[PDB]
Amino acid sequence: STPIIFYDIAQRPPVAETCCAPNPWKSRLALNFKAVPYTTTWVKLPDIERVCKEIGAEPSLLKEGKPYYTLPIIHDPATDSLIGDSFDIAAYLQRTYPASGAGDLFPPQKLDYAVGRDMQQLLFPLSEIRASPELADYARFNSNVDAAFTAHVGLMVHGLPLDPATAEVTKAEFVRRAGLSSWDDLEMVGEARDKMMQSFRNMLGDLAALFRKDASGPFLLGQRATYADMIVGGWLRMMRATLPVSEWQEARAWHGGIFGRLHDALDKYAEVK
Repeated sequence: STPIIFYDIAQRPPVAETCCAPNPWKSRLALNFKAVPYTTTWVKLPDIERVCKEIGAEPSLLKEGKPYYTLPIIHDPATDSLIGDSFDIAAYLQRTYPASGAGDLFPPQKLDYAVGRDMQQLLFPLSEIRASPELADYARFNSNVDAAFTAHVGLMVHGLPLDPATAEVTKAEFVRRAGLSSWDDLEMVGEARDKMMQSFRNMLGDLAALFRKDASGPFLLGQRATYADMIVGGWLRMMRATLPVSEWQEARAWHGGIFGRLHDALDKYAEVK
């Protein structure tokens, strides 16, 4: 009678079928993989706040210097811990339940994606803190993947669920906030969308190199899943929920079908309990 409480973002009813926030999906995949009992509290919030909690920039390494929590949040009665931030949640789960579920979320592996892309901050660090060894490669991958998908999030904006009673009003505030004239701008249509789609496909191409290397299965380590697969997998769950049907089908099929097969392989961990 003490399961983990998992705070997730309520979308449109039925909340279990419409959930689309990428960071909560990452943690949900990790929780299901670890087979640790949890229950979901579905947080209701107005448009704009919900968009902000869903995507939208973190305040700007170690939680011992962060006074804040982003969603998802877990309360674990077993240790009376309260943890925000998907990455800290995955780390906590593996530290606290190392032998439970499907195995180890964080085995040693090479995550050579976007190496050197952060050169400006390596020369000029915003903090000499954290970089918790053993996890440093996974934390860097999480940061880089998040930045790469966030650079393409305009493709998913049309599909971000809005309350039909406030939708028109919130649409009219986002435009204005931006110096724009239409919701068609922002939402992205026509040539700007075509160019973003091509960029997105190129971005997934670089990411796909890592999932190609061990071709014996869809995960980075072949048939063995890790948290790094779930970092990407959470964004795929958001894409599935928010891209137009035709565009999700194209993206599933780019690069010989790599991300389609990864998405399908994560189905076993994707139960919305």
